[PDB]
Amino acid sequence: GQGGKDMLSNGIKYLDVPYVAHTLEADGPEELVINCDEVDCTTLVEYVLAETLTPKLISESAFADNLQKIRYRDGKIDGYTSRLHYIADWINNGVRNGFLQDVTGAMSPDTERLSISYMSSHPQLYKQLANSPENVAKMKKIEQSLSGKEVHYLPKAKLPADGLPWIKDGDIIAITTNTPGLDVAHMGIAFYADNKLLLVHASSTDKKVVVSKVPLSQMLKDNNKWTGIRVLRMKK
Repeated sequence: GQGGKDMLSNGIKYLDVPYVAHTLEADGPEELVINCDEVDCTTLVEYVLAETLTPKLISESAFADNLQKIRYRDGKIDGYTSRLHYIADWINNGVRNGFLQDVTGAMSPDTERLSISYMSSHPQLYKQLANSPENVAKMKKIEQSLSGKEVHYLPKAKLPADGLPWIKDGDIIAITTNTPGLDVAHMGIAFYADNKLLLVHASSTDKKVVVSKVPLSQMLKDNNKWTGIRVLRMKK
């Protein structure tokens, strides 16, 4: 319906926006950072969802408030570890706070048992963990809470090029991975063109936001660490 149309159209506004990693890592205290001109795979989705959730008459204050709700655990900014780094946690936040529906949760009987530990296992890869034993301990606790839970997903072999009727334009796609200790590796926005299910996403290879040149199914097939998808939908 209209919400999916609006998610998609707001995503399309970002075509050609450059890909830049680490845009949220300002030094100093964790605070809301808005950089809509340079995005990564996750920040793209966050800005699109924030805008689409904000009633169009957008209001900067309203946009900011929605972004904060999306990006931080229960919208409460409280250090680096309050940012929802793991997508399973990001999803849980949106479901709990009423602005996401877990579509694969309803529509796919396949499940996986979360095993999340990557960040605390590899703190050298993250500035706010590398020298904060306190943040590492809070990430461990977060990881322990997340792990052991079953979530539904769609295995990649079960996704056709032309999609599935229960995946709709504007849905948020979280690409599941077999990387040890990590649940999700990439994200984007579902877009049907000429009966192919494509992905609008921030591509690090193309260095910008693109419409995928191959269907989402082929994107998954091509990548040996990508296992499938979770499908989430804005609830407004």
